Amino acid sequence: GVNALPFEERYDNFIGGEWVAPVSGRYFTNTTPITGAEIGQIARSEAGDIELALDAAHAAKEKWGATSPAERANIMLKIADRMERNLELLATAETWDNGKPIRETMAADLPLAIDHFRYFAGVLRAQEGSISQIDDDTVAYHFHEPLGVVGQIIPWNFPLLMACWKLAPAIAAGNCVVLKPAEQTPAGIMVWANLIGDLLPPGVLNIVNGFGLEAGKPLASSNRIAKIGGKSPNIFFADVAREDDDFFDKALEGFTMFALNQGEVCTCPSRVLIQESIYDKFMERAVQRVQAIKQGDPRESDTMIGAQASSEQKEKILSYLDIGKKEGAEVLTGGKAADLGGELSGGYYIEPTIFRGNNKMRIFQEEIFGPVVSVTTFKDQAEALEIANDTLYGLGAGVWSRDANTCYRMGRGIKAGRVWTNCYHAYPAHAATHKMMLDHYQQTKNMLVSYSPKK
Amino acid sequence: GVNALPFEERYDNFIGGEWVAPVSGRYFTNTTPITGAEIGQIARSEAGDIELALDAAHAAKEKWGATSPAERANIMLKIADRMERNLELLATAETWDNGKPIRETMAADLPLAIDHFRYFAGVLRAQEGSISQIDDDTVAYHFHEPLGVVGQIIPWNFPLLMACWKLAPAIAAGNCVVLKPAEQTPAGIMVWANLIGDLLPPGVLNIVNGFGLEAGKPLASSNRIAKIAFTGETTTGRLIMQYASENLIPVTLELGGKSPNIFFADVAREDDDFFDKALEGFTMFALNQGEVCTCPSRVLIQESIYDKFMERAVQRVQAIKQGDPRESDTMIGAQASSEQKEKILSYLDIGKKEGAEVLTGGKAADLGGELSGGYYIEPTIFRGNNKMRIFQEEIFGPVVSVTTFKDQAEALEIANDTLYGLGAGVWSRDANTCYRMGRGIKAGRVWTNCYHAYPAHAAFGGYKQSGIGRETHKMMLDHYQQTKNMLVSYSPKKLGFF
Amino acid sequence: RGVNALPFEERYDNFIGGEWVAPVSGRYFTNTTPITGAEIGQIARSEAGDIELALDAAHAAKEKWGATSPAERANIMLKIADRMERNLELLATAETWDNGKPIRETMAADLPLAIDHFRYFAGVLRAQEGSISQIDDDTVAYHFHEPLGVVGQIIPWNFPLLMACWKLAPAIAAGNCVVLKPAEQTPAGIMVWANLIGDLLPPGVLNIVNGFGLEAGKPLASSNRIAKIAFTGETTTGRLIMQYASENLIPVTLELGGKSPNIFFADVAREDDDFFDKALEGFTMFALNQGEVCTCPSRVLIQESIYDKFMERAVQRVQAIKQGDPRESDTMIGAQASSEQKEKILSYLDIGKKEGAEVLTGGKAADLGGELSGGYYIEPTIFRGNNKMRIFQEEIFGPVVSVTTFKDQAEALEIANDTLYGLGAGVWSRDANTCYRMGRGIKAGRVWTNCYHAYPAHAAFGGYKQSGIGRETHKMMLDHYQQTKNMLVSYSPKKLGFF
Amino acid sequence: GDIELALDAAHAAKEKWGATSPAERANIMLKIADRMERNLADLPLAIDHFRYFAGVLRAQEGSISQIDDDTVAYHFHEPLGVVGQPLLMACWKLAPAIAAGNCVVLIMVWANLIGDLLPPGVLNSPNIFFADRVLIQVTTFKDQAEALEIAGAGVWSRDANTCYRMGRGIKAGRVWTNCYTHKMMLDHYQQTKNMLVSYSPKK
Ligand SMILES: [K+]
Ligand SMILES: [K+]
Repeated sequence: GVNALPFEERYDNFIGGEWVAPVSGRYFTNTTPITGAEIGQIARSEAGDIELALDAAHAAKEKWGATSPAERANIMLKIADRMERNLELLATAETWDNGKPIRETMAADLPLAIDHFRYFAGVLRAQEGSISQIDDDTVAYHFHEPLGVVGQIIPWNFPLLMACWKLAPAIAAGNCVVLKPAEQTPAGIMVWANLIGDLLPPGVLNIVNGFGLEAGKPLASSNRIAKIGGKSPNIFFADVAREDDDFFDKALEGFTMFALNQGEVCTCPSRVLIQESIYDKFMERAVQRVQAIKQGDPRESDTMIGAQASSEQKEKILSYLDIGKKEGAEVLTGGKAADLGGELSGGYYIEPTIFRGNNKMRIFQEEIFGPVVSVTTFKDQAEALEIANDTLYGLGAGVWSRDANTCYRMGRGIKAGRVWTNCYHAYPAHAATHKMMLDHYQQTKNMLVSYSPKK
Repeated sequence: GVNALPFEERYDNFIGGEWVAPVSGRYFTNTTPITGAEIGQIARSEAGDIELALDAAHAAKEKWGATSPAERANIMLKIADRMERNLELLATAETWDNGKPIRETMAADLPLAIDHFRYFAGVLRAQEGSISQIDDDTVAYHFHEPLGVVGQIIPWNFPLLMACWKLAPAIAAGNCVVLKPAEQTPAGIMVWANLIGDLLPPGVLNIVNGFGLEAGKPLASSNRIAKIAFTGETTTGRLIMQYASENLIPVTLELGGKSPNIFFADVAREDDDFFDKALEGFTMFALNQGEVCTCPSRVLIQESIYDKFMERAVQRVQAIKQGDPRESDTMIGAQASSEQKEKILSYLDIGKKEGAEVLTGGKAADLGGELSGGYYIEPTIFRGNNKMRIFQEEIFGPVVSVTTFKDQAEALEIANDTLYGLGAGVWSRDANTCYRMGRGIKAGRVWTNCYHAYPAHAAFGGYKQSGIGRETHKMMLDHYQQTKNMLVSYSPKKLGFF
Repeated sequence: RGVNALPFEERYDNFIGGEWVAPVSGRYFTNTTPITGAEIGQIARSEAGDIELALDAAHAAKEKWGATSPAERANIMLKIADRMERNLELLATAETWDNGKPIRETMAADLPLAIDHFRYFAGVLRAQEGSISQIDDDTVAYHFHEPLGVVGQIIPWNFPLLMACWKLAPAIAAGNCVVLKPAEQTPAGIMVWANLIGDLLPPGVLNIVNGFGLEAGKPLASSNRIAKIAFTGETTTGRLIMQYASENLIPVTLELGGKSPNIFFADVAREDDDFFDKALEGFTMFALNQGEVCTCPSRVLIQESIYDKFMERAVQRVQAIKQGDPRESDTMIGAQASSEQKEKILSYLDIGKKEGAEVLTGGKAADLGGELSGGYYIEPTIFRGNNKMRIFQEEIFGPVVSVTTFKDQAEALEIANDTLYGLGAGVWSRDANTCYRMGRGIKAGRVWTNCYHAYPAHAAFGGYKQSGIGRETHKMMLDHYQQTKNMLVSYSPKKLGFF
Repeated sequence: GDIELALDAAHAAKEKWGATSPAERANIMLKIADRMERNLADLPLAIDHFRYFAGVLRAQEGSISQIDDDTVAYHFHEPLGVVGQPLLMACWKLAPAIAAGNCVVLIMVWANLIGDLLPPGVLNSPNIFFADRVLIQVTTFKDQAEALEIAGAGVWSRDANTCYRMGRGIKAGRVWTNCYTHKMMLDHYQQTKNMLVSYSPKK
């Protein structure tokens, strides 16, 4: 179950379908953020193991992009189906490795990963090139070709959801991938590879591992492979507070979205704009809700918030929290670390903190990667747009309102890229993740053909 | 000169780039419905000129379909430029022959027609076949080809819009057209063909006039046409489908509709410009005398705002100005034919005696002077429940019926209670109500906080006993085309079994 | 369990609403295997009342299943395809037994194509997105894809399960509940497939009602409770169905049989290399499915001055076709789907003989000895005439191919196009310009170049002159089972100005 | 300074130009093409790309991805803003950007007539020959694979299985067969606004 260490020991690299040990023998320890207890040994590749990975990729490159789109899609579907029935194992691996809740892994990370695999198996079937009939004699054909080899550097935020988000398009398009998982949370990708890797031709899924300055730098700077987070407003208008029936409950539940996956999300809703005419009641219920979050051991059944990522995560979060506390950031809840006791002392927990202030303060124009939300207020829709667009960012935004004109005008006026409306943190496939990712890992072949013996 | 006559007294049959007198020698008189007078003689044709049109079309189809799509778009752009330079002549012709306000032809009709000829000349430039890689050895290439020769039966109520709603898709797609204008309004298409006759190559556009049993059936039952497009009455549509079910011919239709217009009490929340817009959108039944396929003639108003909405909407209806449609200012115009008055007056009688209390209007609109022989009915508002014939039969009159509901579920119930599925309008400020009403209404098109907008890029259609297809969109370019699927194999090695 | 053991059982009732319900009356007709004409079970005879039960269940599931998210329905379709792929042998044996098709042909092409078709349409469902149009700053039009509701389909018997899947995948991908009428020649294969997978779909999403094409085909087509009727079959029944479904305003989608040319240019035999073997393969492909293919290449057009070599080698390789028990893996051609069809091809052979066309091979029935005597086996027949004889202008659906010659490309186009059908065609040549010119010229919905009988999902397929309406096996089958909902939304509270 | 005031004008116009309907910008482009015809293989393609990109702008839709019964993702096609670039190239660039709703910053004589139509501030390889770099079967080669490993491109032949193989096997982006601009330009000067809207009141 979740309480048994999923990890095996001594994970080495995975190049060409076989577990290849480091060229220069080295193994850095796997420190689980949940407790800070060493849980495995991970290969430390420097510059040669990445070249073995590139060798396996360039050796399986020609036969994989030659595969049919239907056979490639069927391989992806088998990958997804074997990922499904092993849901608990991969979820437990990601929880142990990253400290995310076990509730948040069998509900939002794995099912999203499997659905991404199935989805990009489905977009490759429907994919088409294009014919342009220039005239009666000349025709232009546009085919989609794979890029070749692509190297992916997985972050530590979702080490399995984001890894699959970056793999599935690249494997659907027919490319061989060289992966370097981030050393903060390695070896959940090792577990996933040990689960699936034989389903792909040897050299399609290569996963080196090590340090960002050690392993990634030769990879990210390579003349072989063709290709290689801000403050998100959560505006609440006075509309949401007409009645206390079901949309205001949803509004509050969507306010407490900094505390899902410990705010390391790049689109963290860490800036909440509440209408002045509703601020008092909304913050009443919001403070009753944030303090109702159950912090504890991430891997039990129901811990809503777990360990962050590392020691550096805690130092950054604590530094930004203190800097906020200085300039006047009235704390409604939280505001420090959390020593939960038991085995949970070497961990890296931060408790959910509701800040309070104005967009001048540096907690609003600087991102924490932690469960720290910076509430503020605004007067009207125009001021809401003036404030919500005050940032050097825009990776996302969230608008809550019961008015059609308000929602559309906010969504179209906000300079974000993904505006949520009366929801937040829903990351479904086919919504831009979108079927246009397959074109990221594809080049185009243009053949212009003239069917006329004379000119 | 809008008040000056725009029609020659001898409109023959346009066939093969030239003016051809009918073989039967007969003719029929054209009546302007503004006054009831006579405005010219237009050729009466039968199954003999239908075949002349088909012969010209088939003699031009091979040369037309082989022209580049960039050559069939420059010609369309030149057609639109000519139609825009002469917007008043066409507006005046559509006014004299159809008897609708000159403002509605210089504002809606002609700009919409020019916009369609530009739009479908745009959609044609960006069109592209698909190439579906199957493996390294097999590739399927899909090409778009013209259907050949298409036959079109346009209706009267939009003489130059429904004619350009369907020529532009058909001429963009490389087909040659045999167009049959409705006998009730056969002159506007004639002036239009006069002014842009020489832009198209001979035989591509062939226009023949006549009645619906002598020049309509021969065109809509021929084996020389690839597709028959019809727009109008449902029974005539069944006639067309039966006639074209012998050569297995596509029969794209558009058959009326009884469109509701719902108000959810979110409009009466500030008495602001939005309430003003809702009031204006209520009276939209009077647009084109209510002889539009998407007529709001059913109105659903939330039970809490019925009193206020009526006490202002009756005022705005009583402010609708009627008169001679040919100067600058008439809002509600004249009916197309005398039989149109006859049907509408019979329907008004049925509504009066059924139990639909008359909020306003309810009789003819004798305007005196040189308008007594005209065809004018006063804009009318009744009030009943949905189980009454005025709610459940189309009128094409300046008539609307009003009933109320309790809540959104009842709104969907009543809005779907009819047998037609063409259109509907929704008026609310709440997003969830607007979406659930737009998606729950079993109609091909739903207007939310607007109505009677016909942009060239929004697919117009209905899915009930109201037709098959989608106008005003790039999907309609494919309705006049067919797919050639060339599945090439490149491996020169046998599969291994006979 | 085995290919040579019976794969059916007796009393296949109607599969209505995730159930097995008997007809309104105990009317039960009898299925009969073409391989050895004999009973292989007793099939329910469906009157109009069973169509009414099927439509009721389809409407209930239309209410519910309609709003099932595209990702859930695609998951159900993927699970259906996986279940079929893990039972490919059982389904293929059922198809061989009920249709007389060789087990070779089923296990090789027919069941893999059905599984690939379900996977393909689950995919194109996941990848399907509607449309938006920014009319101006204040008005947007939203084009939603919606289910049609309940659709009805009448499947032929030449490809019972393959056409059942070809029609079912887009229909249930699009959220449409289906009432499905199997051809009474081959009723019991769809039953086996249904009892296989009749637990992955919600009750009512798939309803299959088996009966005679006049007792049950008409009540299904003559119903206002279906948003569409789909048909594949003979042009007489196609015109009938067009009549019944035009009296109700419901759109129709036909796919009628065509007399498909198969042109062989004098370049196929230049170097008599493996490409020439492929061309002879393609010529012999007239006997695939025992000629019962709506796109059968039963009209071969060989260039005049290559005729000698091609016909000597091709008659050799057609005599080499091994006729035997279709349940043997070595058998290359099976039985005819019914005795009436065997009589039809025999009559057309006699017409061709009486019309002055020589017979190069075959020409009669065949008694394959043993229990196969009762079966309906026509010997692969080659005729030889010109384009004007009846057998060149009329459709046979038998292992019968008629051969003529052309002089140049223009005569090739004239002979290829001189017909009343445009369903399919085939063009064998090595010249690059010839293949494209001949594929563009030929009035055929599908044109195979340098191959033939390739039906890969995601390639469009339809009748081009008079042999049907619409396209199949492509992602735009989804649009044939969906309607567009336009929602024009104005975000400006400013009045229009007029009125 | 001069470029700075060009940028300031471009932003001031960008406030309003992006509000213009696709129909109206396409119509302005058609008027530009007409006016260029009046004052007319370089100008033909310039006019032709103005018409073509007006057409693609009229055709462009945007997606309405349906995630659930109660959740829809809308993919609008917002303009970027201000962008910066003989006359044929000038047009290949301006025609798409102006189509997308962008106030460009930059021919002179052409700019004199085109400028007034726009609102102010908006405008401111081997050559293989297969026997039936010049790779004649100038240099030479032996067989198909020979000229494949030697080697957008260009391929004269007639075998219909070497034209395809040699068109697909070349590591380039454009192969011309028996001889010797795209909607994807309009999506390069144009950004996507994804609006995920949830229509469920419950949670
Ligand atoms: K008239
Ligand atoms: K049978």
